[PDB]
Amino acid sequence: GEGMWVPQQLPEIAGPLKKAGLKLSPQQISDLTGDPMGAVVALGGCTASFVSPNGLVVTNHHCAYGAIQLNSTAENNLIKNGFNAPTTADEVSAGPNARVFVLDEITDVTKDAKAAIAAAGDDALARTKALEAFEKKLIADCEAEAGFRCRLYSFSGGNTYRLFKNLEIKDVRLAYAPPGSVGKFGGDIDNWMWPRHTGDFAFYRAYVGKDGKPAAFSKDNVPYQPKHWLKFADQPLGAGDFVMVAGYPGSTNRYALAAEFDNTAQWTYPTIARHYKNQIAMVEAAGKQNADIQVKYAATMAGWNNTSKNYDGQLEGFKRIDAAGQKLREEAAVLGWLKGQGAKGQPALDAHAKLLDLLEQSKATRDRDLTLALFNNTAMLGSATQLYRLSIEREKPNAERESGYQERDLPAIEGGLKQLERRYVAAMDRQLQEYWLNEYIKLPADQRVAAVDAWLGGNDAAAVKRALDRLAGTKLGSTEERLKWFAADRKAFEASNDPAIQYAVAVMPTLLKLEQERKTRAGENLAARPVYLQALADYKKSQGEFVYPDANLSLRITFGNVMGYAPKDGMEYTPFTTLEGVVAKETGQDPFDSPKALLDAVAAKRYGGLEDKRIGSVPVNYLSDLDITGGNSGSPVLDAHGKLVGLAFDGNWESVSSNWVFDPKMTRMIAVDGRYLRWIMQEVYPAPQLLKEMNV
Amino acid sequence: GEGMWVPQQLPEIAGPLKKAGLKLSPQQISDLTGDPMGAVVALGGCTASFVSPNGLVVTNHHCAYGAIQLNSTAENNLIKNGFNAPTTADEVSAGPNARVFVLDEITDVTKDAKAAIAAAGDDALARTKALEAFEKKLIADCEAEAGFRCRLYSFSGGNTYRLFKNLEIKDVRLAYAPPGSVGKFGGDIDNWMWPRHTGDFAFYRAYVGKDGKPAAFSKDNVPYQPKHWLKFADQPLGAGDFVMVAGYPGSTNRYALAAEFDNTAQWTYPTIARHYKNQIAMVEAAGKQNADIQVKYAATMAGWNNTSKNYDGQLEGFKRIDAAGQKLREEAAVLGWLKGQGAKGQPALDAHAKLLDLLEQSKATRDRDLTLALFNNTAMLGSATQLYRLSIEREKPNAERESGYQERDLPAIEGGLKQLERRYVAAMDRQLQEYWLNEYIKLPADQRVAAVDAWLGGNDAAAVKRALDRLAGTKLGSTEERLKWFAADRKAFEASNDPAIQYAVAVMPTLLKLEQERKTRAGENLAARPVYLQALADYKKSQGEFVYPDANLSLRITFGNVMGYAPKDGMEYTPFTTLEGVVAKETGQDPFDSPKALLDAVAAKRYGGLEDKRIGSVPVNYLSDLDITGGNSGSPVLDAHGKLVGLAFDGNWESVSSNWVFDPKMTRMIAVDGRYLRWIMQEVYPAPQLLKEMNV
Ligand SMILES: [Zn+2]
Ligand SMILES: [Zn+2]
Ligand SMILES: [Zn+2]
Ligand SMILES: [Zn+2]
Ligand SMILES: [Zn+2]
Repeated sequence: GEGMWVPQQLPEIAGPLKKAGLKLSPQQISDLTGDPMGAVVALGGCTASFVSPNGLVVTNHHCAYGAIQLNSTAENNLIKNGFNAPTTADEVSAGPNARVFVLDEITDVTKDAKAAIAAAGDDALARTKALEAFEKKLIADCEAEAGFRCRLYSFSGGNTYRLFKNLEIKDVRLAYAPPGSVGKFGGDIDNWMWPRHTGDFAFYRAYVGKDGKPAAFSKDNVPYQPKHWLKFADQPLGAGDFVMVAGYPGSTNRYALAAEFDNTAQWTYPTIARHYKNQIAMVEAAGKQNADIQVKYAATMAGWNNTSKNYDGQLEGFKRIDAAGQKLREEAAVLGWLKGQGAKGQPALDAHAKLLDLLEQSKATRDRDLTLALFNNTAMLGSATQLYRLSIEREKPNAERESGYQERDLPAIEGGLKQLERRYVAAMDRQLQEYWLNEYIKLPADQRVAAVDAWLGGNDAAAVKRALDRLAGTKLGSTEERLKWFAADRKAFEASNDPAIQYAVAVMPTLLKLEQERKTRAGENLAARPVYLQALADYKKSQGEFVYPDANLSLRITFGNVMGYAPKDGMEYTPFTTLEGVVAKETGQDPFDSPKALLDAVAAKRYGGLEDKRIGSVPVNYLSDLDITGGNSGSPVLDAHGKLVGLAFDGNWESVSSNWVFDPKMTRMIAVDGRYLRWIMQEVYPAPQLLKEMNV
Repeated sequence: GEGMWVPQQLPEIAGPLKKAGLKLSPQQISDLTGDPMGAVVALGGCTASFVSPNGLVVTNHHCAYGAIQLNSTAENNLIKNGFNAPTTADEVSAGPNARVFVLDEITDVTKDAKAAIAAAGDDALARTKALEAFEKKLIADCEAEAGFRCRLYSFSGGNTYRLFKNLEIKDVRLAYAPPGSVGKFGGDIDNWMWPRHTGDFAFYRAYVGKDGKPAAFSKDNVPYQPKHWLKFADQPLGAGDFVMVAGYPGSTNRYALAAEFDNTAQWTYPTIARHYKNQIAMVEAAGKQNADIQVKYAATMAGWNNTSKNYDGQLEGFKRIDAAGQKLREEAAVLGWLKGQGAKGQPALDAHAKLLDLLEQSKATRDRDLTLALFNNTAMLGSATQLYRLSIEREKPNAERESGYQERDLPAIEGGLKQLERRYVAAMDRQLQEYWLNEYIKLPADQRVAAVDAWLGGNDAAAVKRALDRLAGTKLGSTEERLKWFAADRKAFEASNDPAIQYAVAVMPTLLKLEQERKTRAGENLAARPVYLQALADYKKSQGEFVYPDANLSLRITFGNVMGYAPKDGMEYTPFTTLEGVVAKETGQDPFDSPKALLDAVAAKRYGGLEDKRIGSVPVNYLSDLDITGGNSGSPVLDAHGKLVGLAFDGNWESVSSNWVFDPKMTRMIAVDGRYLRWIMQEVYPAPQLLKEMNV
């Protein structure tokens, strides 16, 4: 059922967990560095878990997709073929930016954070800068112990702040990936859908120095020896059985003004979906002629497809549940209830008014803001602007450098510059530049940016072509040139005749002004947000509803049971899919082109010792009433005894609007069964070394 | 489960019946004029049943649709509005061809029929004429008692013959029909589909003379008083409950040569559907501008839509189960089996080669044969050929007149000419004549018909124009001219300058010779069919498989349980639909435009004492594993104690290929719950008088 519960809420879910079927004590779950919770790790936007004492990590194929793609070429395409390392020496690097974060400690810092903020006084921009400096100091102190990365989280609109400290493993290697047609069976057609038949798993191994301490990739590194790791279930998972997930959901918007919802549904989602579909269509068309573009843009294209389809689904779910109407009546109720409370309610009512105004302020420039951000997110302009900004930040003392441009960020920035080699083709990027220039030109006069208008020097197809022709002379196309500029100083950027550098120099003052504006709004939000969201929480509690913070990339627990759902009268979706349903979807063409060893093994009914009698087959995926979102991909699903029975990977079509308005009847997790991981690794793309190492 | 069982097979199915849940004794089901089987009646291509001691008969809406359509105009549309007669004096005639047949006696006459067949040559034609003669004399003797009609039936390819004797009620009146948006909710979109939400019901009353003998419509007639009628269940029907149907399935082809299947799959079904779709497109156009053409062509349209969709379904179901493969493979295996026992398996093997040749013979002219038959089925040419042929037969002694043209056929002949008034518009028929001439002209030259070539004046657009212009001259467009010719002698037809009559007089010698060719082809069939079919049966028995005769318009029993089915892995269709499901499909446009009163009753949860707790609503339609086919519409569904729980009306989409190859996993009846009939009559389109009459 509902709720992305923080660990600190365990006392409150202890009873519900037992009722649902958990056989572990709640204290055993409350030990976040113990067994089994200490086996759960963060990857930075996906979750994973250890599954051997020698550092083996399991997650979704779509989480490892970036790493598989970085190790792929047109001629040797691991996305297509899978990957398998017979020995740990055969493992390939997942890329310099790949990470496994192992939870060490969580600290409440709410009192100190709120004091740092209060000490700024009336000024919105100061209040932002106070919170920044507080965070920077806190994180510098916490990261004084080498090998650790820390993160500060704000919960419930700034009513609670906690600090997380994590061991930061920085040498992550790819150990195994099934073929693409298993890992992404059904592709974008089955994305966000049930029935689902997708073997969405992959394995990493985590490495540290011979001295035990995190290091970047080196052949002298050796496997990390985790304190705790998961075991595979020895009891067959069935319909109605208890399941629980712990992971790192990224963002929800369940506490939101009706106006924030209205702008999202009416403008944000449709606009983004359209832009992403336009880019898909260009890249798709060009990748058909050019297998180098197809392999280099594949991870980008996966993200665009997934987000744009998610947004289409949210819009449809909003209509199905009348989310607009719900948000309007709920807000009417909360404001009523507040007015109800005399003077005691006034601070929340005023905070509501301030939040509404700040939404209006961001709305006035939304087209400009989005269009400029995505234009500058093309590969050369993004490299130019990032690196120019770094050169500026490098002239301030580290403590005053903008988050993302501090010494602690330099490894990521450098890694990003190298990884781009596997993700960029000039003739492809050119067409994306051109799309965004043509979108820019459609902006009305008050959403335009002088610096870009002057650089374009024209408002028509010829000016667009001249600009593209100019940018095409950049040298930032090569990794070596990007790294040169990574180390160069500000005056060197300002002297350059590289046309992408020249663009970054021309626009940077405007970028910095826009950033100050966003910080100013954020500072006003810091004043109003906690007070209104505390009112929302108090109101929900007075109605007997579940109260838990919106997702914010920190560790949450959700629990419930294996069950289907009923999309329309006269039909039900069953909790499981089976091997035969995979074969039934076979067409021999992408995305429905399973490995021939799969087709043969199912035809021959080789169930590998993994058959569940109750469904007559090996299970493939299943549905459950857990409450997950983006960031939970790769989260282990645990049974009543804390054993691994699957990995979370998706939500069904109707679930996705639950980001804004939770619907219990149609909100389900889609998970890949542990038995299907094992079956694939037995019968289809064998990895007998890994099954051995997992004691199966 | 599988089986359209003859009542004589009751001993075989007694134990199966008990195991499935029948609580009546098998010998009570055996009493075909007892309780409840004696309440089941035949309408002629639909079933129905008695539901009060005053002659009330319930059947489907689409079985009553002819009658409703006959009593409808543009300016009073009963199809749209429904019909309710508050007293029996208000009931309108169903039309002169409408019948209720009440079963009186079955007789085996197999020995006699086979002797009479044998007694003929060894000439094929004489064999047909000898069976014809034998049937005619049986029927003449059986019909000698005023008020009865009799039928001879051949079962299992001519291994058994039984004679049925029926009371023939000839005055049938409409008592109630719900509005078309209930009776045909979902129209042709939901036709042949589940989930289904269609209230497919209507009521007649049966009338006899004041002496209690059958008579044609008159205001002196009085309600028939049936010896047995059905009672509504008092136990709620739920999932897994026992159900059974008795009724009159028309045709199955489950005993068939593989090439029979192939020709049907590859030629017959595709061709007929194509033709039917083309006529639909034409009539649909002309009726959207023309309310009179729309109403008058409504029943014809419904028929074309329904068969063409059925055939589209049968083709898809063939591909889904590889019907062609399964047929080929089964035929191999029974050919195998037969040579198999050499000496004694020799008559059967011979038979197969005959049947196969006969089929190649049909095949030679099949395009000619279809095109000619359908061309002559247009309204004016059909009337003129039928009427001229009647003039020719009337010159022979009645015992030698062709079946369909004897004294006993005159009522239905005369009736059809009158009913044609409600189904004919000259502008529309012209377009249909055009359509079929166009199709005739493109016959390949060896499949032309000499007389029609001549009648036409060679074959191009010009001749077609002239054809049509000429036939427009007919006076057969009026009921009265048609009846004038119903009485006229043969030389009066040959004298006529009516252009439609002149077509018939021109073409008849050909039609008679073609008929002779068919009777000859059939006679040869009469030899080989019973022997080869009896071997198909013998082989099924030896494989433990179920053995029952293909359907033949005679009374059959099917039994099983209420259950869903699973079209694809990860989903199931539930056994019931509910009121809420009807409202979810609402669009306010045809065909999803329920009565305001239904929409309001469902919004209000006014379930009228009819809610079934297990599904949380009033049931609408339900699925079960009974084995029904065309002719079974209107058949009453009975529960374990012989109470009415439903009417059969359709099959799910994947069921329909079971006409050729029975698939138990996807073959379900779709029925309308007796609770929904009651609910509609309480809350939506009320008929308190009929509810009181049925003791509910
Ligand atoms: Zn452990
Ligand atoms: Zn470096
Ligand atoms: Zn088994
Ligand atoms: Zn008459
Ligand atoms: Zn109730």
